Amino acid sequence: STPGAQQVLFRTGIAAVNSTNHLRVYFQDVYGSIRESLYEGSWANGTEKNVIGNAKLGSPVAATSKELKHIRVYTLTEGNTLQEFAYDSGTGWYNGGLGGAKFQVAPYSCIAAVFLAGTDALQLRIYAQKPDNTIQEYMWNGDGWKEGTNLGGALPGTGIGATSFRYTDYNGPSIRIWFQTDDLKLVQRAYDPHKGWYPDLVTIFDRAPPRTAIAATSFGAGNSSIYMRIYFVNSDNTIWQVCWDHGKGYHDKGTITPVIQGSEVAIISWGSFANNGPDLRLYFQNGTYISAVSEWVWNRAHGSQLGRSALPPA
Amino acid sequence: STPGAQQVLFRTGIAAVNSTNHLRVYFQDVYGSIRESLYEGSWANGTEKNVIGNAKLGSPVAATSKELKHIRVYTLTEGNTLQEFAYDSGTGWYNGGLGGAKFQVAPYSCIAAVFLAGTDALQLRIYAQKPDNTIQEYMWNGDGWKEGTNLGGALPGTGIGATSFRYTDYNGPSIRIWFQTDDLKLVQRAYDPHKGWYPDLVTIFDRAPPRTAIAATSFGAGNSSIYMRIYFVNSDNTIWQVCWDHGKGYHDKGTITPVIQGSEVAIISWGSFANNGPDLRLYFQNGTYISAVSEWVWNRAHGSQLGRSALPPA
Ligand SMILES: CC(=O)N[C@@H]1[C@@H](O[C@@H]2O[C@@H](C)[C@@H](O)[C@@H](O)[C@@H]2O)[C@H](O[C@@H]2O[C@H](CO)[C@H](O)[C@H](O)[C@H]2O[C@@H]2O[C@@H](C)[C@@H](O)[C@@H](O)[C@@H]2O)[C@@H](CO)O[C@@H]1O
Ligand SMILES: CC(=O)N[C@@H]1[C@@H](O[C@@H]2O[C@@H](C)[C@@H](O)[C@@H](O)[C@@H]2O)[C@H](O[C@@H]2O[C@H](CO)[C@H](O)[C@H](O)[C@H]2O[C@@H]2O[C@@H](C)[C@@H](O)[C@@H](O)[C@@H]2O)[C@@H](CO)O[C@@H]1O
Ligand SMILES: CC(=O)N[C@@H]1[C@@H](O[C@@H]2O[C@@H](C)[C@@H](O)[C@@H](O)[C@@H]2O)[C@H](O[C@@H]2O[C@H](CO)[C@H](O)[C@H](O)[C@H]2O[C@@H]2O[C@@H](C)[C@@H](O)[C@@H](O)[C@@H]2O)[C@@H](CO)O[C@@H]1O
Ligand SMILES: CC(=O)N[C@@H]1[C@@H](O)[C@H](O[C@@H]2O[C@H](CO)[C@H](O)[C@H](O)[C@H]2O[C@@H]2O[C@@H](C)[C@@H](O)[C@@H](O)[C@@H]2O)[C@@H](CO)O[C@H]1O
Ligand SMILES: CC(=O)N[C@@H]1[C@@H](O)[C@H](O[C@@H]2O[C@H](CO)[C@H](O)[C@H](O)[C@H]2O[C@@H]2O[C@@H](C)[C@@H](O)[C@@H](O)[C@@H]2O)[C@@H](CO)O[C@H]1O
Ligand SMILES: CC(=O)N[C@@H]1[C@@H](O)[C@H](O[C@@H]2O[C@H](CO)[C@H](O)[C@H](O)[C@H]2O[C@@H]2O[C@@H](C)[C@@H](O)[C@@H](O)[C@@H]2O)[C@@H](CO)O[C@H]1O
Ligand SMILES: CC(=O)N[C@@H]1[C@@H](O)[C@H](O[C@@H]2O[C@H](CO)[C@H](O)[C@H](O)[C@H]2O[C@@H]2O[C@@H](C)[C@@H](O)[C@@H](O)[C@@H]2O)[C@@H](CO)O[C@H]1O
Ligand SMILES: C[C@@H]1O[C@@H](O[C@@H]2[C@@H](O)[C@@H](O)[C@@H](CO)O[C@H]2O)[C@@H](O)[C@H](O)[C@@H]1O
Ligand SMILES: C[C@@H]1O[C@@H](O)[C@@H](O)[C@H](O)[C@@H]1O
Ligand SMILES: C[C@@H]1O[C@@H](O)[C@@H](O)[C@H](O)[C@@H]1O
Repeated sequence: STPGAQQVLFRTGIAAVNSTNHLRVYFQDVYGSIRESLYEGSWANGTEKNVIGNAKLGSPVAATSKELKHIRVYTLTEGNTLQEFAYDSGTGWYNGGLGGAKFQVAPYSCIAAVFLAGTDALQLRIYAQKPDNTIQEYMWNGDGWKEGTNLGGALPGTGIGATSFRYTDYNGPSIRIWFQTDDLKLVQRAYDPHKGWYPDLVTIFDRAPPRTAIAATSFGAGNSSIYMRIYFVNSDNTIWQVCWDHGKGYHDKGTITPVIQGSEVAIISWGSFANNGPDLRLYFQNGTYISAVSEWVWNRAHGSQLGRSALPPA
Repeated sequence: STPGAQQVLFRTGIAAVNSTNHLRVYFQDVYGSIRESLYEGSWANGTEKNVIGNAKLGSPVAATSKELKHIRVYTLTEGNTLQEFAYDSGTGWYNGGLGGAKFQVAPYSCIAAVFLAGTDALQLRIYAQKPDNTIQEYMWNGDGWKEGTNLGGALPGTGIGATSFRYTDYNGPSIRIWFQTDDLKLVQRAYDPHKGWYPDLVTIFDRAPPRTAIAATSFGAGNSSIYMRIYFVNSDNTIWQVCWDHGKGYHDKGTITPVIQGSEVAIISWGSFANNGPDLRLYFQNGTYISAVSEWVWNRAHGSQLGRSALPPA
């Protein structure tokens, strides 16, 4: 190991945001603080000087952004309430309003977050699990934090993935979330402006490890068309990818890369098949320097390859 | 799941002690409190009313006993110092003197603990990992807590298993500990009263997952003879057993039962091959009610079988 990688909590929550290839990665250290590593031409930071807040030990860690002008990072307090670390270009980091709403969730809740796509307005949807084990949506629309739609029961401690996109022929944003049900299947729920939340749960994988990590991305929104990727940790201790491709739907799935037992996962993407893309990056723990966070890369140039072997501070 | 199961921390530390088939099992709840479940002809307790103290979330949990007259449970504080919860018959539960010593360890340290075998005196050896990644022994021999022998370097965040026994032809106790080295091997170190700590590390498993759980027991101590069993979580997400049997040494090894990814493990035994024994019990998480602690059984009559599906509070 290394002294730096020794600072990364084993099975830490991981989240990532980006503006094309300007990347930020959030993780928790062994004392419970949440740190930011970055990629701006090269990898940097992730030290005790790069802490954006503190969270309960073992906390989920989720994030979303509008490019890098606005970033929000979501974690649990000691009292099991949702909280938010916020960055706005020209203000810096501050403790965001979410904490003041005091939304109590299950102690074992995960979190996902999206800014709604296709608008310059700052509109947030956050998803977590209540003590009754239902997935609850929370909303920010300029005018305070409030509860949105409840999306029903899920496996207690399920991972939660989410993405927002805007079809080019639609008048408003779409949302897709994925989570695990009590029968251990992984499923999709969906929101479109004309149908609200579709009533049906779409199974994407028949059987996954209980409480397995779940992360998702989308890219290349066209007219009634989208590309999506969903990642989870399977029973072979590897990340699997499930693919949605326009014209084929959910058509493929298979192993991507090995990880440590119980690794968390984050995914980011940019570009499109139409313009020499997409670019995909996964972050996870595969046991490099024992406890470092590693990267995986997909691009047009080389397809599937390992990336940065060990992120800062390793 | 059940409301009770849901209180149990996912990948909680687990320890157990016994007097023959009178059993106690220790685990951490989602709020960080350590709780006791018990078997006295039937399973009971494990609730918020059976809290014996509080430890940092994710803490290792270790325990040792002299029958059930004296029980000692070891965890880590928020401050990353060793602490102890103590039970003496006639006194009940109290905060033990270990915390007063303020032994600072690595944030990712595990713990093992033994009462030295074959004496009525209360002599304790505790094992943990310091910030420099060396295994340190800490000692209580009646005149306060102090540092004992340093047993050198190990994988940062290694599991630690330990046992004490006293050969019937010896006039002092023996001790064996097991842990993982930087090369991912699982090894034994050994103390006998004539050789002190043997210089050599003996390899018991070529390669195991990083920071895999490690637990050990011994039984049937005779004239320069002993039986030992060591358990860890292998890459196939099962507990594997390694056996020391008198005559054969370290001769056999294989899977026992499936567990969740990154499950912790505890072991207890009683009896011996001479007396229609031994009896073994293993505690672990295998996904029963998602987060419940499960039991595996070995006994002469029926051999290997799953035991209590879900311990209290499940
Ligand atoms: C077609 C294209 O322009 N792709 C770039 C990609 O470069 C391609 O793939 C890499 C692996 C290398 O073979 C290049 O020659 C090839 O063009 C960029 O990746 C960076 O490439 C440079 C060299 O030009 C370095 O290898 C650098 O490490 C690569 O950065 C990667 O992506 C970063 C955003 C981080 O995730 C980093 O850890 C990765 O290694 C990328 C980044 O600009 O952009 C296209 O994909
Ligand atoms: C169930 C349903 O169809 N509700 C919509 C509501 O959608 C909300 O946002 C969507 C994306 C999703 O998260 C739903 O669960 C959630 O209820 C609509 O809310 C507006 O959505 C747009 C983006 O589509 C903006 O975010 C806008 O700020 C939202 O309106 C605000 O929230 C509403 C609940 C109202 O309180 C309104 O006063 C707010 O301005 C609304 C249209 O308002 O339509 C259904 O209620
Ligand atoms: C390396 C070595 O051989 N040291 C011994 C020391 O062994 C200690 O205990 C053993 C089992 C092991 O944990 C070692 O790492 C540790 O240093 C002996 O200590 C005594 O051990 C017996 C049991 O065999 C009793 O536990 C007794 O209380 C111990 O004596 C006390 O501790 C010693 C360090 C002395 O300070 C003594 O005055 C204490 O009463 C001693 C024999 O005393 O011999 C080597 O130091
Ligand atoms: C390509 C480009 O112009 N990128 C900009 C970044 O380089 C800027 O990063 C900020 O740079 C200043 C020094 O000029 C300083 O290093 C700031 O700490 C750094 O901010 C980083 O990026 C932010 C989005 C946050 O994640 C913050 O924690 C980081 O430290 C940023 C400033 O907003 O603008 C980019 O466009
Ligand atoms: C320099 C500047 O004016 N920046 C804008 C912020 O002030 C705005 O943040 C919101 O400001 C209001 C005050 O009217 C209040 O402080 C809100 O808490 C704050 O909202 C934050 O951002 C939201 C998107 C949420 O994440 C909320 O929980 C945060 O606390 C924002 C408007 O979002 O724009 C900045 O540019
Ligand atoms: C079925 C039965 O009663 N078995 C005996 C146990 O009850 C004894 O333990 C103590 O019993 C008293 C009853 O007056 C009371 O229930 C105590 O709480 C109980 O203590 C338990 O055992 C201790 C060793 C600790 O683990 C403690 O936390 C437990 O709650 C035992 C020995 O005292 O003997 C059984 O035969
Ligand atoms: C009735 C009675 O007195 N029983 C003995 C206990 O008092 C002993 O506990 C130790 O007592 C001393 C002197 O008061 C001091 O309080 C110690 O802290 C305490 O030691 C505890 O037990 C040890 C074995 C260690 O675990 C230590 O950290 C604990 O705090 C005990 C131990 O000698 O024996 C009872 O019989
Ligand atoms: C100590 C306990 O051992 C087993 O208990 C058995 C009982 O379930 C019952 O079958 C009787 C039959 O008379 O045999 C016991 O040995 C475990 O099942 C139990 O969980 C305890 O570990
Ligand atoms: C963007 C790429 O899309 C498909 O071609 C998949 O085969 C790859 O894994 C990658 O997700
Ligand atoms: C005590 C028992 O010993 C041998 O029979 C092993 O095959 C069993 O797994 C058990 O350890």
